[PDB]
Amino acid sequence: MNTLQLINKNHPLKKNQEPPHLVLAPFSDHDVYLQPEVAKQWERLVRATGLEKDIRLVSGYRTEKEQRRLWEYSLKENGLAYTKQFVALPGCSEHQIGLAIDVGLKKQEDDDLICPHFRDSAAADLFMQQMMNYGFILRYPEDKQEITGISYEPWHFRYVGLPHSQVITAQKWTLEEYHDYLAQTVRQ
Amino acid sequence: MNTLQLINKNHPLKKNQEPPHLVLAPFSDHDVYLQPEVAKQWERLVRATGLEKDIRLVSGYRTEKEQRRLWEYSLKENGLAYTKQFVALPGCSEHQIGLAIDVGLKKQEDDDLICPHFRDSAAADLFMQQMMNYGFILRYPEDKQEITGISYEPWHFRYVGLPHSQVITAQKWTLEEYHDYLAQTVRQ
Ligand SMILES: C[C@@H](CP(=O)(O)[C@@H](C)N)C(=O)O
Ligand SMILES: C[C@H](N)P(=O)(O)C[C@H](C)C(=O)O
Ligand SMILES: [Cl-]
Ligand SMILES: [Zn+2]
Ligand SMILES: [Zn+2]
Repeated sequence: MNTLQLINKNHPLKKNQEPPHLVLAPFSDHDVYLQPEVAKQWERLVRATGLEKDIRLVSGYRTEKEQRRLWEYSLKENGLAYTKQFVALPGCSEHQIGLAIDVGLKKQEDDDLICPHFRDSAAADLFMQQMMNYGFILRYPEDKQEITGISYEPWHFRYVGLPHSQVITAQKWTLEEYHDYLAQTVRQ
Repeated sequence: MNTLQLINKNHPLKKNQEPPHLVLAPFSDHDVYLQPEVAKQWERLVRATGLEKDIRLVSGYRTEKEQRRLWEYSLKENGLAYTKQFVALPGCSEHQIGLAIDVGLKKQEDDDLICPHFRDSAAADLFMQQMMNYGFILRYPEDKQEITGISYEPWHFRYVGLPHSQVITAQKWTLEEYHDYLAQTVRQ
C-alpha cells in the first residue's frame, strides 16, 4: 500500500490493483469509508484542531463504478467543461484508493455535490494550518491546474503520510512535483 | 430487476446476485448512488412535495464490504445489542441492492449516520403522506420489529414501485407481510 501513489489522468489505476482495506470514518453525517490509517489520522486531526463542530467529512472511498456515475452525472448536469475541471476520470480518482477526503463546513446551505464549500472560513483556515502535520496535503492547489489537470479544489485532501505531507506543503508542491523532485534526486 | 426482492436476516443476498445498475442521486449533500428508477422516483417525490430545501438523501447504495465496515463501526461505538437493532447484517441490507434510501432533514447539524433524525417535522410529515405514491415504503415500522427483525427506523425507505408501495402502505404492512400475502393469494 503506497501512500505516495500518484493517480491522475496520465497515471490511472491498474485493474489488478488491490481494493483498499476500509473502515467507516468518524466526523460525518453519513457513512464515509477510508483506508484505516487515513481515517485514524483524519480523526486525530479533527480532534487536535477542535474542529468537531465546524467541519465534516463529505466524501471518501468511491468504487470505479461510482466514480463513473459521478462523472456521467456531472457531464449531464454541468456539462463537459465543468466536469473535466472538477471531476476525475474513472480510474484516475484518488477517491478510488481510499486516500482522499472531501471536507466541508457544517453550517452550509448551498452545499454542492461536486464542490463542497471549504473556503472563506476560520475553521478552514485552522484546518489548513494543521492538515500537513497529520499526513494530508491540499491536492489541487490554485494555479497548479496545468500540473494536476484539475482546477482549484479547496475541499479535497490527499493522505500521503508524514513527513511527505509536511515536505510537500512547505514547498507548496503538488504530488506531481513531489514525484518529480524524488526522481530528480535519485537521478542526480 | 426485482423491485420486490425480500432481503433480510432470513433472506440474505446471494452471490447469484448481479450488482445493481446505478446512477448518482440528486438532493444530497454528498455522492449517493441508487438504482436508476429509484433515483428517478426519489427526485419526482422531492419535487412534488417541494422538499428540495428541507430533506436530504443520507445514504443509498452500500457495497457488501461497506456494510460490513458500517456494522463493525457500530459494534465498536454502540455495542452489539444496539447494532443488531439498527444495522442490517452484512449481506442482509437492502442498501446493497440500491433500492433503499435513508432520508434526513437538510438543516440538521451533527446528524447521526446510523439513525438520521426524521421525525417531528412538517417535512417528514409531508414525506410520509406522499412517499408511497412514488413507489416507496417505510421499511421498518414501529410495531413490526418481531416481523422485520429490525427496530423502528423512521428514516429508512425502500423502493418497491407502484402499486406495491400504495398497497403495502394502506395495509400498514411490511415487505415481509406483503410477500406472504402474494404467496397466499397465488395459491387461490
Ligand atoms: C478530482 C476529484 C474531484 P472530487 O472527488 O473532490 C469532487 C467530485 N467532489 C476526483 O474526482 O477524484
Ligand atoms: C445504518 C442505518 N440504521 P440503515 O442503513 O437504515 C439500517 C438498515 C437495516 C440497513 O443496514 O440496511
Ligand atoms: Cl449502471
Ligand atoms: Zn475529492
Ligand atoms: Zn437505511
